[PDB]
Amino acid sequence: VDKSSAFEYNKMIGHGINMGNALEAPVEGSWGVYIEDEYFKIIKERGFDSVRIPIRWSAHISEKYPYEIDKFFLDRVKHVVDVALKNDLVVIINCHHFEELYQAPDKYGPVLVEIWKQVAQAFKDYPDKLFFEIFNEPAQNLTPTKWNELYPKVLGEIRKTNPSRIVIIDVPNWSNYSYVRELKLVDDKNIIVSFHYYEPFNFTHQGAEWVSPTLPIGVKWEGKDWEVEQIRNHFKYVSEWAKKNNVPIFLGEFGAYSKADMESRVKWTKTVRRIAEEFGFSLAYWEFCAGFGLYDRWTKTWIEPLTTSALGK
Repeated sequence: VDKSSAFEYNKMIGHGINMGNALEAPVEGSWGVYIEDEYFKIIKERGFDSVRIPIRWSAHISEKYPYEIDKFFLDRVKHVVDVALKNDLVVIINCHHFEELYQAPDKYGPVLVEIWKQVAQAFKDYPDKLFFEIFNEPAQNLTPTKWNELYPKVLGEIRKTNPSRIVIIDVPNWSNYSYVRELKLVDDKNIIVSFHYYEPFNFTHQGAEWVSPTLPIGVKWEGKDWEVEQIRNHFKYVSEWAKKNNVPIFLGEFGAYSKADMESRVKWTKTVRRIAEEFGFSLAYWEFCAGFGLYDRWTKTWIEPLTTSALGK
């Protein structure tokens, strides 16, 4: 009962949640979310295994080479990781919302490499329950090809100081399930591949004003046979690819915006969770609070049964 290490670490992700709209804002708090230490105790008590923390490193570095991360910001992230590990959560820290990387990856890929050299150096001695995640949702001009070229350079710098730490590699083109086949792997035994799931997009993003054109509301999701089979077909495609490529899969984000009717949200979330479990995917719901949120910060209570849909208990 030799077992693959990466697959075992992926199981440690288990059922997780994203602590979003916070450190990936230009300044934490400017989108209305600020991470309280108590949040991690709350998350763990509810029964989540892990937390995924979006971080806009690129908003907190020197303007010139080698792009030193601002001390105050690195200290903040270290504090937040410390508290989550203190509450016995597995923690995934990423880089997120690097707008210039999406537009000019030839110019800004090297900046990502330098960010990661620093973050890896800073976290090198942290327990193995901290995982790194090179970049959220490659897309736009960071095409599958450019990403396949870039992420191994970043991984190389990470591996200098963190030879075995789990590093999560995102599927390109916004991490949409269907682009899994465009991802080229490397010979590294401590990687996990991640995709994000928001289909039907006109359901999960109805009424979201940041989408162009804003999509009509009133779109239902009813748990009919055909609706469930659409999701199963999608996740089967990822599962067959992952088995062929000998790599574990983390469904790093999934969720339906609050402008969707609640019963639909509850049914969709539960179905996605069950189908991810059926294929052996770990998973993180998007997100703790804000527009897709499970936790009502005002009442200091979980929204139910939506939370149970995401977590399964």
